[PDB]
Amino acid sequence: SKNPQVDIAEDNAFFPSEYSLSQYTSPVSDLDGVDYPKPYRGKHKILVIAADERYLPTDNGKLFSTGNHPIETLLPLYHLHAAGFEFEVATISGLMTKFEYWAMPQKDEKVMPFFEQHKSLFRNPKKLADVVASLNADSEYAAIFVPGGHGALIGLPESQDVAAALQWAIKNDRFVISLCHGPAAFLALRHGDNPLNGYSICAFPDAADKQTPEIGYMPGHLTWYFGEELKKMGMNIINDDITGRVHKDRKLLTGDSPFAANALGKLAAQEMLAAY
Amino acid sequence: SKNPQVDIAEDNAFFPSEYSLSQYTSPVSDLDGVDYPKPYRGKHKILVIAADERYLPTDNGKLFSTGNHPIETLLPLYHLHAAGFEFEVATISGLMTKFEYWAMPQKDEKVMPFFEQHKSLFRNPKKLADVVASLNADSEYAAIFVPGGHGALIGLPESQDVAAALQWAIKNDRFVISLCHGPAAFLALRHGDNPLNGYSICAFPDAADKQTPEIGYMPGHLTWYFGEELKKMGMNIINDDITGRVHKDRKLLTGDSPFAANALGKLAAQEMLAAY
Repeated sequence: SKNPQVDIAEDNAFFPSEYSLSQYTSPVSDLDGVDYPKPYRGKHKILVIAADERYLPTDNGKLFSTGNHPIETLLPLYHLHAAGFEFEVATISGLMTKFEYWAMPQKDEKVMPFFEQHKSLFRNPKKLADVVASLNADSEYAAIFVPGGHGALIGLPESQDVAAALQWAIKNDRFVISLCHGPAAFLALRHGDNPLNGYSICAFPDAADKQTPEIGYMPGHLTWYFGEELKKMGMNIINDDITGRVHKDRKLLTGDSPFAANALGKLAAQEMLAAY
Repeated sequence: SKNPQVDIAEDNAFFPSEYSLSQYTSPVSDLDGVDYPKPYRGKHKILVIAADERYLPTDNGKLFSTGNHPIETLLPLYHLHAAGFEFEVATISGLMTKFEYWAMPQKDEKVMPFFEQHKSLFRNPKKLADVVASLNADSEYAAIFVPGGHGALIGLPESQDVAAALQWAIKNDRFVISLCHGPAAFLALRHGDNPLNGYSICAFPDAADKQTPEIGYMPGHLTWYFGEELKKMGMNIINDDITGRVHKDRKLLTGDSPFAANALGKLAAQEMLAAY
């Protein structure tokens, strides 16, 4: 079935079709290379900038019931966690993180407990402007993580706060991690001062969510395409399709989809393990 | 069956009898009041001083296969974790933590994942002397946790390092948490300078492990009784029996057995949540 599914909680909102839900999600994740015997004992923690809105408006007025992608959020954080790095969630507003539970790997003996044990952190997130105002060369963060999910497409791309946050990190030689539509957040720098210019990155292809609606993943088409906007902001998007590969470009680690979440996690842990 | 059980790994070592193993352990724990919506976002982490030796010598030459008690180690750490506080394990030697796996709640859907996700921290612990040498009024610890298990009876009670560590905490108004035979570690102050003098505490009763061997919990009797030694060091031990109750005495939070692990955890989280 490729028909979008009603989300009774909102006026004209829809979840992904049964066909696509089984096409791109699973009751169990690919969590894999969690081998880290010499864990980081420092004090630096990953800063996770998440989405506080679940509904994204499409071309036909219907709302898309999205949010942050669990796999893209939890797999990386899982590896980074087991590697000794703790994480602190923040939202532009401070409202709770909005997840796409339809892509949550219920029935995963490792990912769910991990989630349950850090749920409060997403539920009672910090307001990004508070975090930003305390940012100094000594801020103990080590990296900013912007997880995927169409939710990242709302809010973050026009946030003066996500901008500052990012400029602070690249300025202070910190890592920046992201995947799926998360880089759409980098668009918050398009209005002058873009320390993320000539950086190569791999994200979700515009051509991908150009067609996904043809199978009901979305109740309609996107109002715009973040991919080409990044191209105009001077960033290089490696992939033109969905391949599940991840790329490293001097502290900038990224992936193109739920398919690259595990690899992006290993790449992150192993790379920061070395830096710290 | 009250007969001690051979531990083929050591010369004349024995695990607790089947009767006592079912008397004092369970495949599932009492982990309970894990309700913490406003978690600590600071940087202070609990400092866990654990045992690096598994075998304790008894009155009859037989070795007792003990170590750190999982429940007394993991329940408190579980609550403190979900409350936003991270922990860092240390051993006098730096050798891996030695647990009493015969008391590990295999089959516990929450405690085992928690364990698995922080196993490395116990496996590759830090050497307490290294931690001590960096201790200053700014050390970001907030509390020192000395978990129970007869393992705490070996090494720690004569450690110049556990002593310094403890003096540093009470001096710097930090918390000190412990249960079972863990307070036996406080005996490391008996030789002058005991900021733990007139403090009341509840621990495992001498009379308890005076009789436990009568059912095979231990292959023999203890070479000495830490309980009375604490009494002589000027500390007040509330309980005279095993009751599973926990006590608070100005930053000193303690419990008397595996039975008080959950409560000691709630008391710890809730009390530090307030201090931080």
